Amino acid sequence: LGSMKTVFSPLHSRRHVKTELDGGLLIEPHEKPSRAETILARVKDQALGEILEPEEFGLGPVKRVHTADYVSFLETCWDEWVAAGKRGEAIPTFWVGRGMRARLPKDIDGRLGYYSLGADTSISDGTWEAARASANVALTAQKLVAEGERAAFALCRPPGHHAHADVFGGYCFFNNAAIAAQAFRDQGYGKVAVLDVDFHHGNGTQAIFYDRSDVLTISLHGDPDLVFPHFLGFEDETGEGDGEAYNLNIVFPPDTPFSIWSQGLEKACERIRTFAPDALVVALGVDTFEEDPISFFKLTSGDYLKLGKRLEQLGLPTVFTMEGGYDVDAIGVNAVNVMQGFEGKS
Amino acid sequence: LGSMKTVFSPLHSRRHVKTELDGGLLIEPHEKPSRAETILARVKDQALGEILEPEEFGLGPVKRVHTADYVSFLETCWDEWVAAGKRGEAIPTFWVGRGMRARLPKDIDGRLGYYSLGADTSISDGTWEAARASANVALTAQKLVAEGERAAFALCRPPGHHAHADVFGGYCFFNNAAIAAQAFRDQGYGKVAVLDVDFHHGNGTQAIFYDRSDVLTISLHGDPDLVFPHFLGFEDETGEGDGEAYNLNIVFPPDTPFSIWSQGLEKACERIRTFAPDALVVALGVDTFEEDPISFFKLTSGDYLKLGKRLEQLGLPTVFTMEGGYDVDAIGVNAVNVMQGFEGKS
Ligand SMILES: NCCCCCCCC(=O)NO
Ligand SMILES: NCCCCCCCC(=O)NO
Ligand SMILES: [K+]
Ligand SMILES: [K+]
Ligand SMILES: [K+]
Ligand SMILES: [K+]
Ligand SMILES: [Mg+2]
Ligand SMILES: [Mg+2]
Ligand SMILES: [Mg+2]
Ligand SMILES: [Zn+2]
Ligand SMILES: [Zn+2]
Repeated sequence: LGSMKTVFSPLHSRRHVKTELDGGLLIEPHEKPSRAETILARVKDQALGEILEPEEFGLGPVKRVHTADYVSFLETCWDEWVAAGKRGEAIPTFWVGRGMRARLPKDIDGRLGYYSLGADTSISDGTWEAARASANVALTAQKLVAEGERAAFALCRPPGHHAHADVFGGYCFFNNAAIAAQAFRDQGYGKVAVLDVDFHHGNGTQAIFYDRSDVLTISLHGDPDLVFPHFLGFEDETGEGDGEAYNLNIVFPPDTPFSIWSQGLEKACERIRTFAPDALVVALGVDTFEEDPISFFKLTSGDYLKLGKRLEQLGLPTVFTMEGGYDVDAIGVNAVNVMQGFEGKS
Repeated sequence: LGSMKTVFSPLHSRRHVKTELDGGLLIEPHEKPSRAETILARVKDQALGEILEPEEFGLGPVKRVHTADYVSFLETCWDEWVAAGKRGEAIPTFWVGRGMRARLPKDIDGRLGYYSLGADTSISDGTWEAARASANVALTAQKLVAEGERAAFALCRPPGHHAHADVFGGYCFFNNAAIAAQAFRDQGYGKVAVLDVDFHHGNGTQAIFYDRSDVLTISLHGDPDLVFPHFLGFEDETGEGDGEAYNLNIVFPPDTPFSIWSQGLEKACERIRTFAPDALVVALGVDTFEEDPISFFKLTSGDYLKLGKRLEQLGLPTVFTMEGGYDVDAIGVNAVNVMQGFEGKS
C-alpha cells in the first residue's frame, strides 16, 4: 500500500463550542473535536503515512481568498461579544434581509449578521486560533504536494467549503480548499480544479471563483431545494462572465446510493479531464455516508475505497481537505478509506 | 377631556411564544402578552374612550401590502414546521447570505430564512391568528377615522413596522401601519403620512412605500449603526425613483432625552406640514422610555403627554398603531399618555 502524509493540528481542539441552533433549540454541536481525533486515530492505526504538524504561514495566503475586514472580524469577534455583555456563545440574531442594505455596521451583533449565512455556527474562545490552524493545515498539505508529494491529506477542523470571501457559516470560517487552490495558482500552477464530494454544496468555493476560468469548481451534493445551503448549488449555476462554464453543480435526491452518485462523480471526472488542470483539491466530506445524521445519501464505508481509487486515476497532484461527516464511530474508517483507496487499497 | 376609541383583540394572546434568541441564549421573549393587557387595563382605568373588538376584513387589505406567497407562508409555517419533526419553536437557522440567490426553496427551513431578517421572532401555534387579528385591529381603527372620528388607537399585538412586503422580523409579521395607510389610499385619501416614533427604525414601512410619493414615511430611531435593524434607517435613505424626497430618517445616539428627541419630532412635523397629507398613521412605540430594557433613549412618562399634544396640533385624521415598548410596569401609562395628550391632557 502506497503512503500518504497527513497534516494535523492539535489546536483544532481550541474550537469546542457547546451550542448549535437546530430546529428551534440549542443542541450539542455536530462538528465536534472527536471527528478529527477519530480520523487521526485511524490514520495512525492504519499506518497511512507520516503525520506532520502545520507550518505557520500567516494571514497572507488566507487574504488571497478572504477580505481583510472579514479576517479582522474573526480575530476580534469573541472579545467584542463578551465585552458587549452577551452571556451565550456568539450567534447572529439578525442579518441583511432581502430589501436591506449590504452595509457594514459598527455594532457587534450587526457585524455578526453581516458576515454570516446561518445561525448554527457558534463562535467562542479559540475559534480564531482553530480556524487559523486549519488554514495552515491545508497550506502545509499544499506545500507537501507542490514540493514533490503526489498527494497529502489536510485533516482540517473546522471545515471550510461554505465560507465565502467574507461570509462564514455551515461550520466553516476560512475556506481551506479555496486557500489551497489559490496557493497552487500563486505558485505557478496555471489551472486548478476543486472537486467537492461533501454531501453539501461547496457554496463558498463556488462564490470565491465564480467569475474565474483558471479555477474549475465542481460540487456533488444533495438538492439545495431540500438541504443546506438552500440558496446556491443549483445545476443552472454554471459561472459568471469569464467564469462561464467553469462551475458545475451535480445535485442528487434523498436515498441516492453510490451506484447513482458515482455516475455524477464520473461526469465530474470527465469535466476535469477536459479542463486539464495542473493541480486538484478535493474538498472531502464523508457526510455522504448512509448513517450520517444530517444527510440523506446512502454510501457505505467500502464505497469510500472506490471513491479514493477513482480520484487517483485522475493522475493529478491532489490535496484532500477534510470537510463534513458526522457519524463519528464510522468517520475514521470512512475518511481514511478514501486515502487508502487512493493509495491502492480495495 | 376629549375621548378616543381603542380597538383591541383578545386573539393577541394566541401568540405566546416561549423562546427568543438573544445574546446566544433562548430567553423569555420581550414582546409578551402582558404588554397588550397592561395597556388595555390603563385604557379602561383612564376611561380614555370606548373599547371595541375589530371586524374581520379578510386577507384583501393585507395583500395590498404583502405578497400572496408571504401571506401563504405565514399561514402554513407552523404546521409545516411540526410536520417536519422540529421540536423547538419555528426559528430560522440560515438565510440568503450576501452572495447567495434570492430564490424561494421548497424546504421549510429554507423558506423560514428566505422570509425573515432575524431569528428573534419565533413562530408557534396561534401566531397566524394573532397576526391576522392585529391587522384587523389596525383596519378597524382606520375605518373609525374614515367614518368620522378624529383619531383611533389600534392596540396592535403583534407589532408591524419591521415587516416588509415579504419579510418578517423584529417581532412583526404584518405591517399594520402600512396596511392602515394603504386602506386610507384605497378609500380616496390622496396622500398619507406614516410617522414612526418607536425607538427602532420602521424599516418595513420604509421599504413598502420607498418608491412612492403618495405615502410619506418618517422615522425617528436609534442609530442603526448601533441597534436593530442595522441595515436600514440611515439618514441618507431618502427614497428612490418617484419616492425620492418622500422618506425621512432621523437618528439619535445613546442617552438622547426628550429635549433633543423633540427637536427631531419638530423636523418631522414640519416635513408632514409640507407634505400636506389627508391622513396620518402614527407607528407608536414607547420603547423610547428611559427604563426600556432593550433601548437607549431617556423619555419620561410625562414626555408622552407632550408627544400626544404635538401630534394633535398637526390637525390630521390620525390612526395610532401599537408597536414596541418592553418595560411592562410603565407601558400602559406611557402609551395611554400619548392618547390622553392627544385629547388635551397635560
Ligand atoms: N443546525 C443546522 C444543521 C444544518 C447543516 C449544516 C451543513 C454543514 C456541513 O456538513 N457542510 O459540509
Ligand atoms: N432583542 C433585541 C432584538 C432587536 C429587535 C428589536 C425590535 C423591538 C421593537 O420594539 N421594534 O419596534
Ligand atoms: K459537495
Ligand atoms: K470557476
Ligand atoms: K421609529
Ligand atoms: K415614500
Ligand atoms: Mg448590539
Ligand atoms: Mg454509525
Ligand atoms: Mg430542512
Ligand atoms: Zn457537508
Ligand atoms: Zn421598537
